[PDB]
Amino acid sequence: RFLKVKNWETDVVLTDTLHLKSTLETGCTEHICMGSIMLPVRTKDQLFPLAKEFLDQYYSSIKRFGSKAHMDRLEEVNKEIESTSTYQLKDTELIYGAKHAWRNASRCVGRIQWSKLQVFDARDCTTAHGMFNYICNHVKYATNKGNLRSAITIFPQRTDGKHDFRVWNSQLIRYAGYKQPDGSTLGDPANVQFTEICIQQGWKAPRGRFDVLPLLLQANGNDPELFQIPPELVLEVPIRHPKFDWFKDLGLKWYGLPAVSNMLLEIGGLEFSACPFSGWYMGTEIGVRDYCDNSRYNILEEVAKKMDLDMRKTSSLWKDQALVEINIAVLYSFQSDKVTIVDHHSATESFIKHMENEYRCRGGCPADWVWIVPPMSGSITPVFHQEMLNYRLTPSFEYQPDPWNTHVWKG
Amino acid sequence: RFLKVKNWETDVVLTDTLHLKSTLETGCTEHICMGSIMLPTKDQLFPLAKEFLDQYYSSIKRFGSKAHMDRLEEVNKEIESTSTYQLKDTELIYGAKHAWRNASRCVGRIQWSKLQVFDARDCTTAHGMFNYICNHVKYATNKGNLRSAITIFPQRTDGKHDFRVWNSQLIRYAGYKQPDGSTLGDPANVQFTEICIQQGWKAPRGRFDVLPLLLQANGNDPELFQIPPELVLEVPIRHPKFDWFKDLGLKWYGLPAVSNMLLEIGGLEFSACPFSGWYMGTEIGVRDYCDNSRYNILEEVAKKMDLDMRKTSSLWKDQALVEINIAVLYSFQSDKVTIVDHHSATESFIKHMENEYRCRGGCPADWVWIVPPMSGSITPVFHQEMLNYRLTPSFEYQPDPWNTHVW
Ligand code: HEM
Ligand code: HEM
Ligand SMILES: CNCCN(C)c1cncc(CCc2cc(C)cc(N)n2)c1
Ligand SMILES: CNCCN(C)c1cncc(CCc2cc(C)cc(N)n2)c1
Ligand SMILES: C[C@H](O)[C@H](O)[C@H]1CNc2nc(N)[nH]c(=O)c2N1
Ligand SMILES: C[C@H](O)[C@H](O)[C@H]1CNc2nc(N)[nH]c(=O)c2N1
Ligand SMILES: [Zn+2]
Repeated sequence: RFLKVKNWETDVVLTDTLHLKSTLETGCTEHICMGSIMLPVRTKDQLFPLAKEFLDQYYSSIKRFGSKAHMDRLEEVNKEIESTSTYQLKDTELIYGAKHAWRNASRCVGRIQWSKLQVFDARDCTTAHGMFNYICNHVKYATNKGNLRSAITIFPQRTDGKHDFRVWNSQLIRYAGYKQPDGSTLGDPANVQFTEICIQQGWKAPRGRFDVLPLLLQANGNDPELFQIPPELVLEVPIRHPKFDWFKDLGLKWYGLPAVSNMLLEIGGLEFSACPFSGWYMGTEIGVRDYCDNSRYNILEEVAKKMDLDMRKTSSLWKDQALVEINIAVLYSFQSDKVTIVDHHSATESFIKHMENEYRCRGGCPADWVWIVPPMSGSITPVFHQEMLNYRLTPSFEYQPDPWNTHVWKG
Repeated sequence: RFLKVKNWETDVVLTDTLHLKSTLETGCTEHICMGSIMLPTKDQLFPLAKEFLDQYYSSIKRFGSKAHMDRLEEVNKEIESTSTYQLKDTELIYGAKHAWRNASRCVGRIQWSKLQVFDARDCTTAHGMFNYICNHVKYATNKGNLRSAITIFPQRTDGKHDFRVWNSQLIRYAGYKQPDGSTLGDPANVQFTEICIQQGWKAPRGRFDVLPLLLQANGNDPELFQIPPELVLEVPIRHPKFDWFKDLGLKWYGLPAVSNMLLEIGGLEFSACPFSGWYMGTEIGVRDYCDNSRYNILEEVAKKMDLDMRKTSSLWKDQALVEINIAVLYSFQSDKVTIVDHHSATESFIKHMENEYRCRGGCPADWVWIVPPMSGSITPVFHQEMLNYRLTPSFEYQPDPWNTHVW
């Protein structure tokens, strides 16, 4: 079966075959499209075909499909599953596996980078204190004094589901939020619940607008423990604007390192429930989403005020004007301080070249248009006009439940 | 079976039941989502009519009444003999409004019940079609106070006597390839203009030449008519601060009118059903003016504003975009031509959604089309989960007639 996608700006048409290897479910049916929906303990029986699918893919990628080494490896894994209910990945397989989960991550606009990923193997870790040290090391390697390097740290896989490793933070670096008695929020409103958990557990909150949260780390299904990332490892950028000198007096800054810590990495049927990964920011993530979402720092009004835009009617497009100035400021600031950042034009241009390449060498590139198109200036980026196919390839990153909802407290 | 949609800005969660009446297909499956793809008998007709009449009699609180049963009987009788049926005026009007109500790609559906329906089912020739359409254009234009309207020509019969308006919209600008290598006018319309010239049109060869109408009546070869110039309201584009903006010499038409869709009601197919509303500002300012395949004006504007165009990260494209959009809205508003900005329309749509969840049990919506083409996440629609599904009565894409027509 062949599927075509067209670009409506260039009329270029691509043909997808890779979707034939798709496995998990989309949420959609012939009667309903769920394309804008944010969120839609294996038996041995289910595991060996998953392991086999993975190993065939890995051995083909190294041009050793059907070799003695491939066959011996299938037999070795088969015997390990029947006798222990699970198996262990070789380091090479873990590396291939993590890079491909990135390659396959349909909501990721950054994928032109996928083969340049530093994989830190933390499967010998046994305590939360051990997790902290691996994470500190990840953060310092990835930050690299502003010359950011993509990386992932991989903690031990799930066993019976009662011994999970998990990073309770959604991202390694985030600012606290504090709900005041009058209903106003201090800091980042989206992190109030999690800030409360950290406080309950003993965090002494500075209670300012940009307090870096502590890590809360669970090893081997034990209760999580709190650690402060050393301030000196947390690189931050004060936000200023190249023409507007009052911009700095807004008191804004943001952290350099975007790091996701709440997703589950599936490789060959194994589940890596703690697998923090980091890259570098696209400017719109901070300047549009973190700063201007009504539920986040929500600074549009203040900025428009300072610009003396006409704010009596939306049709003056004052929000749009302020939005652009904030985003200019974020890119300017990061560039000035020599911290890696990409703009949304550059990033979406790179993505389209990446996509085209994948279609030629791979037969496809699953992509989620809803997530790929940036949240400002949509149609002046080339991905807006690009038809995309969304499907699920493994290896993959998946959502999992928040651990505070499911953890069994030992006390 | 029952599905939840969440708004991620407000936490409001709604429950959709209306999707269980979804009839036609999405193009998606459990293995693949095609959400971003632009274009995914007597026996067959009676169940479609029944489906429709049931919903109609339900809507006027007479379901299972005698007049309901009697109408069902009459239409069945009529299809059994004639292989088709006629809608009553009341049914036609309900049907047209509901096709708008069900239009998943339309952000302006808060207005759905306020649609003026012009019944042109008595029309027999192309000259008649022209007269009806001029009347629609004049009515809808209303000196700049725009009013929603549809005009409905005769339904498909054996499919060899289709009425069609070959034009995609009632009002569009010509495009012309130049020897110079470039394109004059609207580059999207080069092929259709050629058809018009091939059919006799004396082309002016300017940048904003309104195309003539090519009307096919009763499966006949299409004929050419020029909309009266004094009925095609246009707006010159200027900017409230940049005095140079007017020197780009831009204008656009006030009347957005789709003319290439098919209207399906109770299994009947209306292949010519031009409809019109009013513009949302981004449509012109973002798409018509700034698409690379369209008038593609960003570079010229940027230069006039003296921005640093050396690097993408100065956001010069973004800055020029916003000003072009501010100019569109100010120009329409100063001339007193109805226009809506993307903030206002999207707030309206979210109110409409809530209304439809509360009163109908849902609202089919295509997020990819609903979220505006600039400033997405500063509008409330961006944060709203939506389910897309196909209800009837509906507006559908149909093949372009130059591909289908046998001359
Ligand atoms: C190197 C530079 C990178 C850039 C510029 C980048 C860009 C992005 C952006 C802008 C998003 C959307 C974020 C949001 O709206 O919250 C995203 C999503 C994501 N990317 Fe990346 N990416 C990069 C690296 C990575 C790396 C290293 C990984 C994993 C190894 C990764 C995996 C993902 C995943 C899984 C998502 C989906 C997150 C979710 O569902 O919340 N990306 N990418
Ligand atoms: C009254 C003001 C109206 C507003 C502000 C409005 C707004 C919009 C907008 C912005 C689009 C997107 C167009 C594009 O990107 O090409 C759209 C699409 C559409 N609207 Fe409306 N609408 C209006 C009236 C109507 C009316 C009167 C009807 C039918 C009687 C209608 C049916 C549709 C349909 C079927 C589409 C999809 C067309 C396609 O696939 O190209 N709308 N609406
Ligand atoms: C729920 N999703 C939004 C999460 N969010 C507010 C957030 C906070 N802090 C950091 C990120 C990073 C998301 C991300 C991850 C990666 C690997 C790269 C990239 N450019 N951005 C996201
Ligand atoms: C080719 N895709 C459609 C965009 N396009 C080139 C176009 C040109 N001219 C007019 C329209 C009208 C779209 C429209 C229709 C209606 C009823 C209301 C509205 N606000 N916009 C569209
Ligand atoms: C590929 C993609 O579907 C295409 O560019 C769409 C995206 N969203 C859109 N949204 C609207 N309102 N109008 C459009 O023409 C498009 N084009
Ligand atoms: C409801 C909708 O799916 C939601 O607001 C999405 C839209 N697109 C997105 N795109 C990105 N990149 N990140 C997001 O958080 C979202 N949120
Ligand atoms: Zn879908």
